Amino acid sequence: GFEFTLMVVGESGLGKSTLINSLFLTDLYSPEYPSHRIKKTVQVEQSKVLIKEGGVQLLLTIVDTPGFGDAVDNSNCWQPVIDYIDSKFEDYLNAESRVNRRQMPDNRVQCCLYFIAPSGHGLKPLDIEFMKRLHEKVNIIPLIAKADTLTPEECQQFKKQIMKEIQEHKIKIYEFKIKDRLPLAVVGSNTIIEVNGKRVRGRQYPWGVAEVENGEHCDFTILRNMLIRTHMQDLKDVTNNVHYENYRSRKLAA
Amino acid sequence: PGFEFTLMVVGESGLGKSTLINSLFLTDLYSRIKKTVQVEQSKVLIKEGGVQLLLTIVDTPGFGDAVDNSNCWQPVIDYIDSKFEDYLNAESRVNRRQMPDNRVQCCLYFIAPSGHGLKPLDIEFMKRLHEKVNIIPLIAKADTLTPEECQQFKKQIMKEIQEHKIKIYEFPKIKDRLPLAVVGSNTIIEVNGKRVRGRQYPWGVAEVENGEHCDFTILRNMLIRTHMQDLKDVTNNVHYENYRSRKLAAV
Ligand SMILES: Nc1nc2c(ncn2[C@@H]2O[C@H](COP(=O)(O)OP(=O)(O)O)[C@@H](O)[C@H]2O)c(=O)[nH]1
Ligand SMILES: Nc1nc2c(ncn2[C@@H]2O[C@H](COP(=O)(O)OP(=O)(O)O)[C@@H](O)[C@H]2O)c(=O)[nH]1
Ligand SMILES: [Mg+2]
Ligand SMILES: [Mg+2]
Repeated sequence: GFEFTLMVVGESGLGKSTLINSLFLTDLYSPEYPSHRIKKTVQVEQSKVLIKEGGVQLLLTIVDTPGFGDAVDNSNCWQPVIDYIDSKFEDYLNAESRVNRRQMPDNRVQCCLYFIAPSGHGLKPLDIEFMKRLHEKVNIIPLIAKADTLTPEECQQFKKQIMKEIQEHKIKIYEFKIKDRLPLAVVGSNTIIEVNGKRVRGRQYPWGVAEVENGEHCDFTILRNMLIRTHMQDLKDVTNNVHYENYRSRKLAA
Repeated sequence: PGFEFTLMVVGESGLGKSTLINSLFLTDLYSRIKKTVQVEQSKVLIKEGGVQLLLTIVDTPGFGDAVDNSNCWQPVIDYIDSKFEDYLNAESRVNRRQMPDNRVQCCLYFIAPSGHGLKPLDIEFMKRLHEKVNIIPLIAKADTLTPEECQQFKKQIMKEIQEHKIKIYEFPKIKDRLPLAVVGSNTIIEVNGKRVRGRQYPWGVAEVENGEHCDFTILRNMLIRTHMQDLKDVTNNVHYENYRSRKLAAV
């Protein structure tokens, strides 16, 4: 087998559930059921996705954070995400410090997808604060959400502006060309529609169909391929040898 | 004689607000530190033939854009109520001949096309301003939504407006398709022989003036055509008078 812990962060309604379902071919999320307005906070939610393909089975933990960025006042909304991540480091540090450390559960967060709203301008203040405060605790993959809302020229200018701001703020996102088109701009959909004679997943508008697996429409295929067993391993290795060790060295030095 | 009108625009940055205003006049008229809502205004004078339309556009840059948006409605309230206060003081003078009218007569509130419902900040703003100004809610960047999603999202929004007893502007016919879902662009693309304004994607063009694609043409006909007067009348006869009564009763 093989295990992996993926965290999802972003405002409500940025296509996060649809993208997760699109990457892993799941139907993991329930509809919004009724009944209005009670102040929102970031709540950590875990799903276990056990995907069996005949022996090569993947055990995937999806850590969602509904409420992030959704209140009128989003002050310190990163803090519950820090608390969850750092608590997993602490659990690991305590487990490996035991005299009899045979068992060893590993729940450290190995990747964080951060969804950027496709405004077409730049990063929001909350985007900068979240990434600047988490980039040394977890592997951040920033994503331009709902990328079918950008024309190609708008998308290109928006990618460039975002990368300009990540550099200006000395933000260290996860690094593996693919770097030429960061951040990845994704479209998600499990809806099948026939475009020409081929059935493909994508989003049906009156004027045409944005295709999830068309590399000229979005970077979904790049992202899915980046999240397979071999590239998951490097995400695990950096979590362990960089983020965990940095946390461990900091706590022990005190 | 001409004609004057004061239009306020409110919403998060990057919702196509400047673009939509440009589209309404077929011309491109626009476009780690904490930022506050500033209220700003500029004038747009349209002179066609012998008649002038003098439009004041009141913008609110910074609205809904910060990490902490607490009380970001207050600078909008302060501005609107101060125009009521100016009008009250001007018509109370013994000599009231010259009579400025800067009261805000319409407020376009742009809703991000999430596909779910209203955000808490949307409820707060509308609930706190709906008796001070004519609010027209607008689904921004409506090419973000499939038709099914758009219909679902409109119905969800209207349920919540009713739930929070919000009173949006009563248009005096296409009342079942609220809120209006708009698309903005002055870019010209040739589609199937006819040249139209729209947004070019690799898979097709969303057309600003095509009514099966969005509700821009409905918004344009309401605002541009002199349904402006009805918005004026409601501003003076209801919003202003409600203000005025409240101020005077406390004397
Ligand atoms: N334009 C666009 N809409 C999307 C995309 N993915 C999902 N949606 C729609 O966005 C709405 C919210 O999607 P959801 O997955 O629940 O987003 P979440 O709240 O962040 O989990 C739904 O109506 C989806 O059909 C996308 O890639 N582009
Ligand atoms: N998808 C979509 N994008 C739009 C629309 N109108 C404008 N945009 C794009 O959204 C980005 C921001 O538009 P802008 O008018 O500056 O929004 P503002 O900040 O609210 O004024 C620009 O790249 C526009 O081209 C629309 O109706 N749909
Ligand atoms: Mg979801
Ligand atoms: Mg603007």
